[PDB]
Amino acid sequence: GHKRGEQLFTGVVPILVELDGDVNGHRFSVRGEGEGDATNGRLTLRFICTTGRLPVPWPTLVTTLVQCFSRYPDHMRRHDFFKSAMPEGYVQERTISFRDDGTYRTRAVVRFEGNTLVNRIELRGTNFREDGNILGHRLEYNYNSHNVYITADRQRNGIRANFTIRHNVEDGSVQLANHYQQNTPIGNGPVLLPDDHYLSTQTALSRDPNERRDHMVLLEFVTAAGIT
Ligand SMILES: [Cu+2]
Repeated sequence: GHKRGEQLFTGVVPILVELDGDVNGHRFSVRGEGEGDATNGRLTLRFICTTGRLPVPWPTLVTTLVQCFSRYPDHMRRHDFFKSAMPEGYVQERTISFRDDGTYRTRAVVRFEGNTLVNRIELRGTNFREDGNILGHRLEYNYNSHNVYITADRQRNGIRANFTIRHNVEDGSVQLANHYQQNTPIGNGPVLLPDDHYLSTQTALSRDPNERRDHMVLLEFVTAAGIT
């Protein structure tokens, strides 16, 4: 499926993100729109909290809110699981453990709906501290560069990823978010299962001065590396 998969991403692809979330019994929804340019490994997205203020810091949802837009160099094309699963797409599941705080469990469907790449997510957050960094909104509105370590999950016919996000805290400390990720294709067609490699992920967060709703503007650059 990789030949057709690659062809789906050679241009600029519209993106829709829909997240329904419940954190410590606080229900919220996020809607995101923008576009992806996999050739350049570039995402540009605008996210709105449609339900009110986000009950958690925007930066904590970045990983949850489309690794099919990663730039896989030609010499790594046989290691691109994400595109090879398209258009039928994949299920992306995570446990995100915040050190000394609560846990997110996420399930997402990532697939084409017509010419749009859609990320539809359910998130459940449990055991957050009422006056921790997360529910207290003491995380800086910024984002560090990270490596996403990818390994094949042959039994699942998919991939696993492990990485730790470092969230800057307003007091100059760091909040760690331990990410456990698994991806499973939805379709029956063949997918590429990769050799061990990583996604070099860079994220810039900004605000829209014209927007009254709680929101996040995101630019992301993602390149596959670690195979010579
Ligand atoms: Cu293929």
